[PDB]
Amino acid sequence: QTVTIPCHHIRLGDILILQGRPCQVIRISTSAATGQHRYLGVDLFTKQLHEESSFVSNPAPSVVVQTMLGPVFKQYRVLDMQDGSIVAMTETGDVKQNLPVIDQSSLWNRLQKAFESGRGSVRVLVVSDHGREMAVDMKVV
Amino acid sequence: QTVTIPCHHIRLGDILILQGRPCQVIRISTSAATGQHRYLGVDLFTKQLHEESSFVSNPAPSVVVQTMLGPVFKQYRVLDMQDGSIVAMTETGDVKQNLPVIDQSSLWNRLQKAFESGRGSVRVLVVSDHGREMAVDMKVV
Repeated sequence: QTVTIPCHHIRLGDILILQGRPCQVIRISTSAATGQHRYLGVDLFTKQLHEESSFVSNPAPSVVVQTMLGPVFKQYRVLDMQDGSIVAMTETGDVKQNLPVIDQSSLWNRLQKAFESGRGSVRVLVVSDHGREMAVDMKVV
Repeated sequence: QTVTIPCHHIRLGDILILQGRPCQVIRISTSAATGQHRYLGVDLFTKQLHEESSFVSNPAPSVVVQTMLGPVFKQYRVLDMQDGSIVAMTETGDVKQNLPVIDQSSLWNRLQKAFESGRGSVRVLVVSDHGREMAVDMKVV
């Protein structure tokens, strides 16, 4: 699923959906012709570049808002860490045996450190792309 | 009105509604007991300090989201600049004769510069607090 995000709350490094793909934003610019913002990002799965311009709405008199979509992150428990992948479990107990972890900002190493010190407290934040799931960040609850 | 904003899109300097008041955020911290985020901000009207903790929702299995509220900014045309206040007009033609401009980050000076160079293109972004309106930023359309 997705969440609508106002453009004045989007910064470099944020994750957005661009051309239907989850991407990390690496450049923000503004269209001289239309006033729309343009986002250039890196596909989290394929590492290809995508760009998309913002959506401009007028939901009421004197209200103009520009938005983009962001992904709804899922939060899974970590049961085991095997070989660059993890065994994760959903809140309802559904077991996911070989969930991949993104190579971005040393997440594997951070996750390992927090797991060996407090297993039951670690969570991974997961994005989905048309079936495929990947852990892209972590939390301690 | 208000907009729901995910906490991972809130940074220092953003405007949020805290204790029912529009405030500029000056400190973000995390509660050790609950995992909620706490926002300390400055009331745009009274300049008093307010704090509020985030709202934690679970709208679906394995989805946990923390949000805060932000204001819905209105966009008015600028017709005249008089003495620290402006004559503004809404999109429907409603005239506002003495709209105040916030003393923050030299907005008065920036607004003046853009007005004298391209009057018809300048807009002010306006927040409301229980009837009272104030211009808190500007745009060139």
